[PDB]
Amino acid sequence: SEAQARRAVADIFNSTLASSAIGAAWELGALDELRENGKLDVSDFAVRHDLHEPAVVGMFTALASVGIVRREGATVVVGPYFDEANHHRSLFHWLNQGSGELFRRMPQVLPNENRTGKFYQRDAGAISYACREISERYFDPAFWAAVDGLGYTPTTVADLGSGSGERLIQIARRFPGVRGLGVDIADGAIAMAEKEVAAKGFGDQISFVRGDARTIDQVSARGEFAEVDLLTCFMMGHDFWPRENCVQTLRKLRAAFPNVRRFLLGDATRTVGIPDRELPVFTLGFEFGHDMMGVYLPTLDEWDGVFEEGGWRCVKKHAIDSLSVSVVFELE
Amino acid sequence: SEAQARRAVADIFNSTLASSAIGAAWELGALDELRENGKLDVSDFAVRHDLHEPAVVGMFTALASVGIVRREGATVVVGPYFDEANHHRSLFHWLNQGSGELFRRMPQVLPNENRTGKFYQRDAGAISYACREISERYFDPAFWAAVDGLGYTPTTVADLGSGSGERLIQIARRFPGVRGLGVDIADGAIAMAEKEVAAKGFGDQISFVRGDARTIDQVSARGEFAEVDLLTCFMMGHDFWPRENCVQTLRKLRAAFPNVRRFLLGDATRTVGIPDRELPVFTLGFEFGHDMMGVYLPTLDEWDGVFEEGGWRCVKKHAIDSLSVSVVFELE
Ligand SMILES: O=C(O)C(=O)Cc1ccc(O)cc1
Ligand SMILES: O=C(O)C(=O)Cc1ccc(O)cc1
Ligand SMILES: O=C(O)[C@H](O)Cc1ccc(O)cc1
Ligand SMILES: O=C(O)[C@H](O)Cc1ccc(O)cc1
Ligand SMILES: [Ca+2]
Ligand SMILES: [Ca+2]
Ligand SMILES: [Ca+2]
Ligand SMILES: [Ca+2]
Ligand SMILES: [Ca+2]
Ligand SMILES: [Ca+2]
Ligand SMILES: [Ca+2]
Ligand SMILES: [Ca+2]
Ligand SMILES: [Ca+2]
Ligand SMILES: [Fe+3]
Ligand SMILES: [Fe+3]
Repeated sequence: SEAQARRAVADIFNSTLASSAIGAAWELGALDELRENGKLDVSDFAVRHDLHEPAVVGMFTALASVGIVRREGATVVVGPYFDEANHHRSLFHWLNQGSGELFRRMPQVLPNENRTGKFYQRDAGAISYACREISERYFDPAFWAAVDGLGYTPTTVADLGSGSGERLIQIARRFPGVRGLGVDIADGAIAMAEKEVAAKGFGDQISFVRGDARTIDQVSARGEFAEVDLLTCFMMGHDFWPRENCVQTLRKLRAAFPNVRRFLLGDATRTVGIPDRELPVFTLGFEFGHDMMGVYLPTLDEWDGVFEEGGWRCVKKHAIDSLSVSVVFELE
Repeated sequence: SEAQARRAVADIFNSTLASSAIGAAWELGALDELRENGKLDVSDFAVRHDLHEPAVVGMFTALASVGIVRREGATVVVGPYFDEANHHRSLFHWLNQGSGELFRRMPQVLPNENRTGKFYQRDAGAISYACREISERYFDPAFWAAVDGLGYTPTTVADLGSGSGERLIQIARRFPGVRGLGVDIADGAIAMAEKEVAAKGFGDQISFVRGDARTIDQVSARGEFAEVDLLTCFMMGHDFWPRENCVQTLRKLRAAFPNVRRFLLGDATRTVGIPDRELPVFTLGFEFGHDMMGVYLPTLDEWDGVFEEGGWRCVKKHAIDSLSVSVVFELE
């Protein structure tokens, strides 16, 4: 009936603002406060954080509009969907705060004659803020299970796409005096990681180099690569694709890190045959987004069928619970 | 249950993409082809509009993910929620294509520390694009009803926030002997109005001037102002507020258009006391967006209470269906 349609459309409209508020509420500290305390006071929160209170009221209202919170007086309370939304909060951030400009510009991005040069913008800073927690909450457990079953003690580890440095820091903690090499394409990340490494006492163990897995052989730290016996690479596998570029990069990595014994490669992958009305969280946004950026996403099976050609043998594999279909390969 | 919360949060995620896809689908022709024919061929559609098909498949998938269309092989077919979504497409467009940058930047915008200068940004062309259908779809019935019941035939009409100039062209169509007079703030919104009026052939009838109602005493082509016997102002009244400013701006219009007989004033207002889970479409976005923008938004009762002090007398009032709580006042 028409009343059902009004309601469902209104919900779509309001989910939009709830969606954008989920990641905002996270960044601003609201969700955390709500998880500990079950309850908060809007004004008191606004004063403490020094936020424009009429906008704060809207934020929670947006969240309340779809049952993530409940409002009673000037009090906001966790609602029936608080845990699900909060569990997945960094995905909403990725979607909105990170990638909001891409989806906004849909009528501009879809036309073929616009799809040349740099044809879309995203907030690089926002993306790395969400990708941090995305790595931690979704990929880490499997990353550690892979490390748990290496069958040897690494002496030198390289991490492709090292971001903030935290993965190499945790590795140094696991294996006290291991050396670390982080490869990152971004100068901001490098400086940040050098600072954070230094901050935690590892300046002497962990160093960073500017670069891309895809041109890893042109990198001037190349002579340090012979020492590396563990290789890691999370959340950028798909950017090695198309398939023939992937084969090339994998071979380049094989040759440049000849003494690597295990290479842990983690990423999300493209799903097949999920029906339109049962699509889980993230999946459509991840997939639709990369199609909008004209970036191909392999499936699990496509990864499976590229390793040997790329010069690697896959010896273990771990599914992620649950971020579309995501996986950690162990290669050798 | 845990399964229900999973499904709900996924729908909130997917509704974000669907929401954005509604305004995109409209701008790109898909909603119109769908409403005409009930179905379309995604490949043909992609070909006809020269669009990147995989991203087009993404848009229709977003829209299907929440019941707006159904995908059937290569065909997209209207869904149960289509009539309602299509009806409000310009509201979704406003939220996303128009105002997406505001809501995206929620964590940068809410902190008082960053609320100086030009601290948010929206897509002015996208906004005016939607606002043309908002006007025509939600305000026109009332607007023409008001005009049908004036008790006089206007000789010269002044439209504040003339936008495209389309309001004035219709007036001209209706009253061939009439003198149009657009007053917009944008020197280049004038331009595409002037050349467009001209291009359709109303150039001796409708002329245009830069100006802002709020500072209407300071305008530089007042030649025609004493001749204006009908004044219109749509979708911008709330910009006159807070109250004292509104009193002043109303007085200033009174003194500047001293032979105006009726002043038609149309706007959306702030609702009161609607339960968080029964919010209808648009309301939260209008209200939350303006709070985020630092823009005062009056209730129906606040408007009611201000006109006499503003030097006007409210003789008629029209409810709109249903753009939240929207109204058209007739003042003399
Ligand atoms: O932003 C992009 O292009 C990404 O691909 C980020 C990404 C990669 C893998 C994930 O599991 C989640 C996010
Ligand atoms: O974008 C804004 O600030 C608006 O105020 C637009 C607007 C104003 C009134 C309406 O009834 C619908 C949209
Ligand atoms: O083909 C695959 O399944 C993966 O690429 C990695 C893999 C392959 C074979 C195994 O026995 C375990 C893991
Ligand atoms: O006070 C109001 O409701 C409005 O200002 C307009 C109005 C006021 C009195 C009337 O008799 C009819 C309309
Ligand atoms: Ca409290
Ligand atoms: Ca509950
Ligand atoms: Ca951006
Ligand atoms: Ca396989
Ligand atoms: Ca067809
Ligand atoms: Ca913008
Ligand atoms: Ca006439
Ligand atoms: Ca006052
Ligand atoms: Ca409704
Ligand atoms: Fe990517
Ligand atoms: Fe406004």
